[PDB]
Amino acid sequence: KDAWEIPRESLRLEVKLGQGCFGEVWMGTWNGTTRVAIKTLKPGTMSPEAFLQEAQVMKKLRHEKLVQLYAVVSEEPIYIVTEYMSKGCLLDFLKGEMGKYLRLPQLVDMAAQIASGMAYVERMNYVHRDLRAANILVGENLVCKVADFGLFPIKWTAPEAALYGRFTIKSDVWSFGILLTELTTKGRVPYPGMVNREVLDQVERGYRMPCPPECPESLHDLMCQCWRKDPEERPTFEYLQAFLEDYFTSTEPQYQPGENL
Ligand SMILES: CC(C)(C)c1cc(NC(=O)Nc2ccccc2)n(-c2cccc(N)c2)n1
Ligand SMILES: CC(C)(C)c1cc(NC(=O)Nc2ccccc2)n(-c2cccc(N)c2)n1
Repeated sequence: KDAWEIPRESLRLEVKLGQGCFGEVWMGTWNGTTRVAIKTLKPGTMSPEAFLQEAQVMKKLRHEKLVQLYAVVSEEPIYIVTEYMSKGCLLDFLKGEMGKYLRLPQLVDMAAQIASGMAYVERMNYVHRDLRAANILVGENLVCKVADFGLFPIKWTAPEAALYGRFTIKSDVWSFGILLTELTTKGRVPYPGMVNREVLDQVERGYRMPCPPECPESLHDLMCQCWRKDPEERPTFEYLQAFLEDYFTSTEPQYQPGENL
């Protein structure tokens, strides 16, 4: 019964963006004037409280690289209202029409922003648990924001988290290393050709994805640093953030555009 509550008629659900078993997300209009994302609860498929656990967690987390909760409707039909991201999934953005044109300079910049959102998460002592391109939202002028659609994603999960449930900001960092992979193969599923079991067995015995085609060793190496066996050997988001922002001067300042990267 908060100050996030809004009269219902002040929402116009226009285009359907996704459907799950728990509800739907629509694009729409709030207060006649402003573009929004509207999460839905399909009644009966979970409690009112356990659906509004999302809004409570987003209420304590504000930053320009995290998707912002705007408003809620706290009685059936229930709604969670966020800012609108005109480009959708980073994943879909990488794979579709805008893929051909992305270059390492754009992809590293997208990466820096995720890093920046995740550095906020680091500082608030929170853990994402599902960092991967599917959970990053893209906006105009390539803005990227950390989000969560709510969905096991083993190809992206640090092994101590997949096996023992030791989920931390450092198992998040490993996922980041995986995300760096989707940014640089424009969206391709990591560990191509391998099923989950093949992955677990192999990363466990030290296998790590090679340098993607046309991507500098110095970024592949940043990947490898994220994928160190021991969780505490992995770098922070603050470090990852500063390494990515600075990349084209400090690390690869002799970078020349190629055919894909
Ligand atoms: C949680 C459910 C309702 C199942 C869902 C919602 C969406 N998609 C979105 O919410 N997209 C979106 C949300 C806000 C701004 C722009 C796009 N998807 C969806 C559809 C297609 C691809 C992806 N990655 C995600 N799935
Ligand atoms: C990255 C942080 C800011 C920590 C976050 C953001 C969200 N929620 C969303 O991304 N919600 C959302 C995403 C796309 C479209 C509509 C709503 N969550 C979140 C919190 C609790 C439950 C769920 N499912 C999702 N967490």
